[PDB]
Amino acid sequence: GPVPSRARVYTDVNTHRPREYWDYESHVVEWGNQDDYQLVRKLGRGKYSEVFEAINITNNEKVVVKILKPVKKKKIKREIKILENLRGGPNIITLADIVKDPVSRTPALVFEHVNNTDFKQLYQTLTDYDIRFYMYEILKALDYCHSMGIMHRDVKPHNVMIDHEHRKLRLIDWGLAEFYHPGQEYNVRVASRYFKGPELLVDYQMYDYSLDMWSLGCMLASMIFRKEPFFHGHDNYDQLVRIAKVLGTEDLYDYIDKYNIELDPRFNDILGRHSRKRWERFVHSENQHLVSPEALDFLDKLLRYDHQSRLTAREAMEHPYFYTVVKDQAR
Ligand SMILES: O=C(O)c1ccc(-c2oc3c(Cl)cc(Cl)cc3c(=O)c2O)cc1
Ligand SMILES: [Cl-]
Ligand SMILES: [Cl-]
Ligand SMILES: [Cl-]
Ligand SMILES: [Cl-]
Ligand SMILES: [Cl-]
Repeated sequence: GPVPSRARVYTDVNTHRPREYWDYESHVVEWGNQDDYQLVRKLGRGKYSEVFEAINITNNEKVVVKILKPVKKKKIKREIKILENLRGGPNIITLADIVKDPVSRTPALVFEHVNNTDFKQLYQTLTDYDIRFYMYEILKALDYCHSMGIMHRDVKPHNVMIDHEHRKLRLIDWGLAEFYHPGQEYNVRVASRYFKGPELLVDYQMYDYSLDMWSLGCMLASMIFRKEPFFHGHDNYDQLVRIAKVLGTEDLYDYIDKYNIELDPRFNDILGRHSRKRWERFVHSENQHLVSPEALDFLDKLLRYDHQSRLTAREAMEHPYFYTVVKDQAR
């Protein structure tokens, strides 16, 4: 059958942790008091679901309340355990409390209050240095959660909040996150279509942290090329076709043969044969001040079919694309 795969880095982090760190089903959720918080107003209305600004009356502090949609108890405890494990990490949203409605028993997460200038307003006015800076901030969050044995599995602009005034960034929406365990098969119905890695589109279940690095590559390509989204597929099959129309089908079939991925029969005729299009083909005039040789080389090392060939978050942070960004943050 499929050839087994292991992550290149952070492979055994959860194995060296105590069991209670990652065994979220055995964790006992200690719910707080809902009456400690009063809702003030809706936040991100139209784009975000059940996100409220609230006041913690026990200390007169502003917080954010996220009322969760009805899902299984297993997924609730998983997200809570992951948020608590990552609390305090760089650029990770901070979980403040866990409350539940008395009568309806609806779960709700309480987060720290930060500013959010959504990408829809910044996608049109991001500088070349601003792209590098915020990419690096996302990489810090990804390296941390990967080093803590966590896959985010839903990296996309909607799940990244940017405080443009304070130059701050938070990775949010950890409802699809999971713990990485060597040899475990994972669900392929994760992330959004435009940011799904090829391992999800070919139903290879033994993926790892490198899935997040593909999604990040999709975000970078949309920013420096001014094409949102960069891989604009209309269904799951078309998503892999649009990727194949850029990376070529030669490396896709080598990827399929490397891990003995039994691709479905009709899907093989869908892909057909496509040559690899060089990254300079997507550059023109308006998106020209954002494309550099180091930007294309960095993007090329993220958008690889082979999940084991993509850069890790740490290797990405040391790419020359961030050379000046690294030295400027150190001051
Ligand atoms: O479930 C989650 O992972 C999650 C976590 C945090 C937030 C969150 O959203 C905000 C929005 Cl949409 C607008 C504004 Cl102006 C501020 C915030 C904010 O401070 C904040 O923490 C939303 C969802
Ligand atoms: Cl949402
Ligand atoms: Cl998005
Ligand atoms: Cl899973
Ligand atoms: Cl496309
Ligand atoms: Cl990594």
